[PDB]
Amino acid sequence: RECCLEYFKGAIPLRKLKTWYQTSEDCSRDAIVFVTVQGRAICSDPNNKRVKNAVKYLQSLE
Repeated sequence: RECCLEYFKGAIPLRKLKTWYQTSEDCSRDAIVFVTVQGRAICSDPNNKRVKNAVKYLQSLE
């Protein structure tokens, strides 16, 4: 369940996000969902460099 159909090819504000997770393994399309400070989420290609960079960043916050 909870799937991404399309990703956000816009720009990412690393200080705006609060978390991330990977959508269910059931989904035809894999995506990384970031969650912003205001509860909203961004569907992101896990193969985009800036996405992999957003992930790296976050994790270092812990």
